[PDB]
Amino acid sequence: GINASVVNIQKEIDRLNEVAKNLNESLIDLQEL
Amino acid sequence: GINASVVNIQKEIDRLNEVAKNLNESLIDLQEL
Amino acid sequence: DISGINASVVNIQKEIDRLNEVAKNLNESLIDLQELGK
Amino acid sequence: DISGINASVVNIQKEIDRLNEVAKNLNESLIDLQELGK
Ligand SMILES: [Cl-]
Repeated sequence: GINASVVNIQKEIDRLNEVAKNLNESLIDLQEL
Repeated sequence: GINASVVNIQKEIDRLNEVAKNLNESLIDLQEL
Repeated sequence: DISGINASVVNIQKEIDRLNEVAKNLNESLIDLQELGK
Repeated sequence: DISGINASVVNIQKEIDRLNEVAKNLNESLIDLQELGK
């Protein structure tokens, strides 16, 4: 119930953290240019 | 160069759009509860 | 506690709205970089 | 146009900051839902 949504939202927070991390890696690539 | 970062950022925008879409699906699951 | 579910729906909705605004801005930066790129 | 790369770095940095703030808020909503959940 609520637990199904807790699992699904946790997955999305994990996905969102990957977005931020990977954008940061691109920022370093660009900062260097 | 810039093209490598354009590809990598596009991938992250695609990932971010999945975050928003999937959170919205969980919101519907919760709104219904 | 049912007030609780409604509160979290409203809260998460606000975050989705902010994610959508981020995605719009990132798409704009992508265009900016393409203009440098080609 | 080099000003251009720097501008996009600053712009994307602002968006990463906003994503990090979203993630913090979503983590808080996750805790709220867990409190309903268990
Ligand atoms: Cl993924």
